[PDB]
Amino acid sequence: AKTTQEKFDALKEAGVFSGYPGTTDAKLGQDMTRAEFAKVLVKLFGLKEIHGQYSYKDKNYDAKNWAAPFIEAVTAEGLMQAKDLTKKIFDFNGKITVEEASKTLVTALKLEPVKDAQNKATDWAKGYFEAAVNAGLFSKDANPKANATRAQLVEAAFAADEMSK
Ligand SMILES: CO[C@@H]1O[C@H](CO)[C@@H](O[C@@H]2O[C@@H]3CO[C@](C)(C(=O)O)O[C@H]3[C@H](O)[C@@H]2NC(C)=O)[C@H](O)[C@H]1NC(C)=O
Repeated sequence: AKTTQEKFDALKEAGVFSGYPGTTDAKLGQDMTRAEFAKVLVKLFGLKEIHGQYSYKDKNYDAKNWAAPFIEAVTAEGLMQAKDLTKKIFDFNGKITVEEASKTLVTALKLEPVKDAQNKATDWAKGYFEAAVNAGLFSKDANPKANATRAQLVEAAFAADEMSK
């Protein structure tokens, strides 16, 4: 039995998390970015990083962007998609809702969404949020429409890692 910080520490040892350069602060309280989620997904699901290729036109999406090799990987693999497919915008600083994360992780873990799920999630997400709660990826009382915190994604990543092992 481990606290959120202990789960982060365990996942850091496993190489799934690394925290931020120049601080021991895991910043568990703040909303995870789409870039951070791409990195965690690559580590969880053993995806190959794709260096030196840029599939998006976002300002400051280039070789200088640490997240590009992870964003490219989840893009090719189809675990994450463009925010704007036509303008080819990823929105790497953008946040991710609990229900968005639920669909991505449930799909990646090859779990089946729950038919006619009764919960507060958006219609497209109801089955995925329910399946995520049932598999111990998120708490039943999480707001599915709220931005997922780094704490929530540490908890989810720890469960996904244990179920994938
Ligand atoms: C210059 O911008 C900084 O660049 C850093 C890499 O050089 C970047 O570091 C990343 O931080 C991410 C935080 O979330 C996760 C999921 C984590 O493991 O905790 O992934 C981390 C990346 O691996 C990377 N961290 C390191 C030590 O290189 C900062 O986030 C990023 N900070 C911000 C505020 O965007």
